[PDB]
Amino acid sequence: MPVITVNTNVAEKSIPVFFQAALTNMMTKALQKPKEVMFVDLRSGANIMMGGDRNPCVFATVECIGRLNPTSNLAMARDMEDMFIEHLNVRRERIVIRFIPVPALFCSFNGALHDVSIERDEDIISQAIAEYLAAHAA
Amino acid sequence: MPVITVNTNVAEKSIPVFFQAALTNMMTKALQKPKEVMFVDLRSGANIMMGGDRNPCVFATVECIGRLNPTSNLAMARDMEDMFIEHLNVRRERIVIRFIPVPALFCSFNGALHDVSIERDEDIISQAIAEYLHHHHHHH
Amino acid sequence: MPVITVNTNVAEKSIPVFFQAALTNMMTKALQKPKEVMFVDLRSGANIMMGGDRNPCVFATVECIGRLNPTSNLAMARDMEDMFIEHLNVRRERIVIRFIPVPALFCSFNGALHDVSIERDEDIISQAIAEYLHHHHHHHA
Ligand SMILES: [Cl-]
Repeated sequence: MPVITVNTNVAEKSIPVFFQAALTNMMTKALQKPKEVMFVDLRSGANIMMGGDRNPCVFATVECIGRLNPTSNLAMARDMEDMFIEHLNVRRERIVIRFIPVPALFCSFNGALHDVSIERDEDIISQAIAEYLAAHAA
Repeated sequence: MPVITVNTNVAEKSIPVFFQAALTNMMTKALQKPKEVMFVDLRSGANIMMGGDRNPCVFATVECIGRLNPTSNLAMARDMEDMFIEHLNVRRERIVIRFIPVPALFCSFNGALHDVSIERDEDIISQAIAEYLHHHHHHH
Repeated sequence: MPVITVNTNVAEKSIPVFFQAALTNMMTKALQKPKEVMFVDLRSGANIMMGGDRNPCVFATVECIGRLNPTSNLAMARDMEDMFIEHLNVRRERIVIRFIPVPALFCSFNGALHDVSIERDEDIISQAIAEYLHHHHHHHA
């Protein structure tokens, strides 16, 4: 995590070269995670059909520790959809995105697991309060 | 969801052309979902080995909101196995399937999330009761 | 399960031929499962970037019934990392591994589901206790 996987029958050659970089930047901001650990895995030219039909489609997954809830999921879904519509020429009704909560102690980075506090976004909340105190001095 | 992913070292050119369409129809019926949102993602010619050996194998996943339980999982597993044996020429002892429950509010389709009632199959249970009443002379 | 999935932008031609066999043997021992049902799915030459950058990286998953807990996950992560560094020439800070608990009744092998006692490692724990009692002279007549 965070890992954005895009499974699409749209041909690799036909996808803008900056698509993964743009999706990296967008989801870095949306998930409030360090850019350094944001993966984008583009499986383009996939043998994926939807509704028994080979028109352009996307099944995408977002794997993340914390950050995922009904409100953030819908907002991120619509922005991811918009990028797929614009850059892959895929219709909104051919896009399904799964949001996958990852437990902090069920995910390694760089020789260690993650802090459990991230699952409840306490990393953000505690930094948000500290920054508020710096700007208001209280 | 519903997304059926098939990971197999069986060569793409060896797979019947209608395999994905047939798996779509079968799992549409089995999962009682609209055909329109049924994905089949075939990863054929995959660099997948099983038991350290490159004999034909399948690792498949079924991602679905509701519908998955110990009873439906076993029945769907045996039918998916039968389709892999017949169409991919893979032995039953080289097939593993994972059934993945998806939360309604953790899955988008067409600009919206899904109804939480689907997670508990309330859509099926409520339609089953309504159809029972229609067929057995109960219209009020 | 157990399924080890390796997603790496490292080119297939650059990966030692025995990488999957070595990962199979290592994780068979680590997860205390039959070798027969250990899958290794290598997606090499993947179009996967990390931090907006195309330096060598690995996103791997371990799908397993039982066996996964904070203690086993860290130990397996470091050994998997060591094998990826050696075989894929990737830096530790370009490796993320997700450990995925699989329910026994949500996974088929060879026409049947899995017991359910396996989820809580009761197969290992009950065999460990029975072998301890064998070696320390306890009978069951
Ligand atoms: Cl998952």
